[PDB]
Amino acid sequence: AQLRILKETELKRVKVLGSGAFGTVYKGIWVPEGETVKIPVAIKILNEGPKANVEFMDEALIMASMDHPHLVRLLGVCLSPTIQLVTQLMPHGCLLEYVHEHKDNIGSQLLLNWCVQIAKGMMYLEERRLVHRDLAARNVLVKSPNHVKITDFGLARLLPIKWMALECIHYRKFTHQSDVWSYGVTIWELMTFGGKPYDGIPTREIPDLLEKGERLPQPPICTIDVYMVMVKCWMIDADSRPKFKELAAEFSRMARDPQRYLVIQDDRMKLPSP
Repeated sequence: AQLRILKETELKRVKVLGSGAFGTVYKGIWVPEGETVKIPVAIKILNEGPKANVEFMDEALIMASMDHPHLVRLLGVCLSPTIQLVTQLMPHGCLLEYVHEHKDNIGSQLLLNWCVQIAKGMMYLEERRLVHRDLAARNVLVKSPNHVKITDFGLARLLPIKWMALECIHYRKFTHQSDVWSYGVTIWELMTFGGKPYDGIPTREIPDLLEKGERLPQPPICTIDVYMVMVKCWMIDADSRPKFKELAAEFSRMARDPQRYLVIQDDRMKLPSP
């Protein structure tokens, strides 16, 4: 496992794509030694703090070692002004923006496929004991319509209430099963085609809401089948929630017959049986 260390001059910004609580993401170009190859790369500049350290390098090397189909790989890092995380550019952008823009041209197959892939990415993370802490549709990027990748895993190891599990809000106990909660919200966002969780509801009223038993509503295009899988991800007991093995297996089984589990309304109406 090898991390690339890039020069400040080897990276050239073009424009801002978006800035979060952690830092800022730049659409940039990367030029390896000489003048032959360029690249379409994304540059994450973290702003405060963390510092060129043995501790930092040790963490960056764990992230550089993360290698999946449905995880974004950390290509390299720059240090000279501040710490900058370098990543291959996903031209389609984040899944959250994608599902809103292509609402009318996304079917049941793709939606169920995204669920399988995100779960698969999370399995890898769980098997390597890396807890993501912040799994959301905005943190899943789009390589191609039928190919999404999870990003920003273990970013708290370097430095989202409505995605967080109740355990994490109160006791800050981040675990693989609290990531399952965030998965349920992530897939809910996908089913609603970019719906804002708990819309019109303040942040400080979320915990008491969840303790009464109230969860996010059944998405219009969901059958009770796929929705009960979601309901399971939001269980009060963390142990009761499904494992990422179970979720992948379930949406895989649903991906075989996709319009049996998601009803998206042609000119003709689609009629569900039970």
